[PDB]
Amino acid sequence: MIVLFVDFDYFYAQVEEVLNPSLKGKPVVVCVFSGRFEDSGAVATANYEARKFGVKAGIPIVEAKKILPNAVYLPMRKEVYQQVSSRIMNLLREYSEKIEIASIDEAYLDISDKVRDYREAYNLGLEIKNKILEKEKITVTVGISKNKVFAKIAADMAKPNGIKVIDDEEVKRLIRELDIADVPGIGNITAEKLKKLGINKLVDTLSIEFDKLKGMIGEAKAKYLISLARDEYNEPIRTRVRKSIGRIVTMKRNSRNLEEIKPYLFRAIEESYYKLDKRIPKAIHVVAVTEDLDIVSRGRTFPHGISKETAYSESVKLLQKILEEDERKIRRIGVRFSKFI
DNA sequence: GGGACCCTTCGAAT
DNA sequence: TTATTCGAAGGGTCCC
Ligand SMILES: Cc1cn([C@@H]2C[C@H](O)[C@@H](COP(=O)(O)O)O2)c(=O)[nH]c1=O
Ligand SMILES: [Ca+2]
Ligand SMILES: [Ca+2]
Repeated sequence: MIVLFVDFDYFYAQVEEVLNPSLKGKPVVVCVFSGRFEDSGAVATANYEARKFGVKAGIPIVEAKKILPNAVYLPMRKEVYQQVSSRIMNLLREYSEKIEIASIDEAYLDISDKVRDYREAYNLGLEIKNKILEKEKITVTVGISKNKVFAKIAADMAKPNGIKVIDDEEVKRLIRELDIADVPGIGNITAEKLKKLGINKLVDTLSIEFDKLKGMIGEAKAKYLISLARDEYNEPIRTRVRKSIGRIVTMKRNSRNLEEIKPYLFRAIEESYYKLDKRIPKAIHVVAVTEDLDIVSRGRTFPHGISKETAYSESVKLLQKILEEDERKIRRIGVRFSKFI
């Protein structure tokens, strides 16, 4: 298998630059403003000129502004970035039948039947990069390797505006030398759990007792990391099918009053049904984020599709269950629909 | 013993 | 200290 992975560079911020070219060279911060106080909310992403100084995805807006008070702060315009993404994803379809769109700005292409070797793959990556640049003026990073995991690792290493092949012998080097925290799917909690077993590199997973590894991080993650360490990972590139669609909203103030929470929940349902389009869900979950930021959910699978009317009434039940079963005030209320017909 | 869901939480990715 | 989606962990049921 040959996998070519594309990751659009600092995506939301770059789309803003493309639509306002006077922003190029300046720090640009894309923000999710939450409307509870002046500048409440979080940074969705920032360009490399903002990241240079510590302003990055996930930090509070208030903190970003203490670091770079004079950077450009822009509200998130998801709909705009989605349309650009869709167009660039359509460009990528010209280069392979087998394309897995992992997210708004990530796509895996199985190019096994389009290129013979890693050189031809590299040239195809450049072609791809040149094509997106010419059509949309967007720079992307290409990672090329023997599976989806190392193709992604390749892009993580080359970004921004990069292109990198990790050949079969470099895969083997990285199994020993790559810090295991840089493996896709290993975040802070798993990385720390792996350190407390002395596992720093993929290769280290092959000497620990499986049950011990499985005990700490779970069966699937253990099996995942081990298959990688054995150089035996080769998950197929597959068309992703949306399996759920939902909407969650921050309320202006935290609360546990049904009547006060209702309109927010109902707006969330309305937005979700719009996004669902012609899809008909058999499952519904009401999701509450509590005042201390924990997530609590209650749901129900119906034997048949859920009409909006049924969603409205069923969601009130599930919300009451949350209020009943959890003493905490709710900060965020939401709904997710799944198990589509 | 294990299929076939189902429910809620956790952890990770964008 | 945002929003969105995914997959799996464990808890469970009921069922051959
Ligand atoms: C926190 C956060 C990150 N991202 C992504 C994931 C990475 O942190 C970062 C990668 O995208 P970027 O580097 O193209 O901006 O932004 C979002 O799209 N939304 C979010 O809310
Ligand atoms: Ca990106
Ligand atoms: Ca990591």
